[PDB]
Amino acid sequence: PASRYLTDMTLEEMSRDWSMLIPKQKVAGPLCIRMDQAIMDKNIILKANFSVIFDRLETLILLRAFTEEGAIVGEISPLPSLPGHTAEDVKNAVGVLIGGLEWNDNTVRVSETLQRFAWRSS
Amino acid sequence: ASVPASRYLTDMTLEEMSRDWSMLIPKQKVAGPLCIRMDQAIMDKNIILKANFSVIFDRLETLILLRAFTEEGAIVGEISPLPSLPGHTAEDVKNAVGVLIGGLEWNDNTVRVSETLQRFA
Repeated sequence: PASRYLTDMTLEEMSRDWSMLIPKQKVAGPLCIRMDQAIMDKNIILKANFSVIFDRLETLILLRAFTEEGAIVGEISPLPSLPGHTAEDVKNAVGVLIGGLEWNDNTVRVSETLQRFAWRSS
Repeated sequence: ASVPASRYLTDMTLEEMSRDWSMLIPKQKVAGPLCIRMDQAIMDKNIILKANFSVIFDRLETLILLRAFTEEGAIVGEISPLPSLPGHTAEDVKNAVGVLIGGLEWNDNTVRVSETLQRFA
């Protein structure tokens, strides 16, 4: 099947409202990165929702960052203009958020489903 | 013939080492034996990391002070051993520097490492 939607998150998790106590935000190419500076010493799970064409990444719809208690503390997503992006853009945006969260000695686990596609080649 | 097994590498001047600097908006971390700091206000600049450090044979042994400088000569960042001085490794420094670079890059600063730090890191 040549188009699949890979959904780390639930519906409720995709659309939930969240807020940063101490906002940090950055534009990496065609992607916006967000993280709450207030958060420290937490293990953090990256959950991604994205699409895939044949066996390669198509689009990242949304990635959110979760504490082990289910609280959202960060997010990556496409710029409101919704432009095209590469796996490399993504690899890069994920790296930059890992660095950001790691400042307050949080541990970050990437989405294994996304990384399986984003760290691919030809 | 050859150069000592111990050398002292000085990318900075005495005035450069002892100068105080202000972080407009502080961003500090401790990585074990190392303090990392930088000014969060700083944006879109070109920045060079410079270092005063010891070498044994061909590898950084002990860091004395690393600073981050704007093209104008303003210090915008710093990696310094904590003052009880409980020992760090060449590797502990490579790592700290990655953390300063990434933190600085957040605000679209462009960062270079000195050629010295490049040889002996």
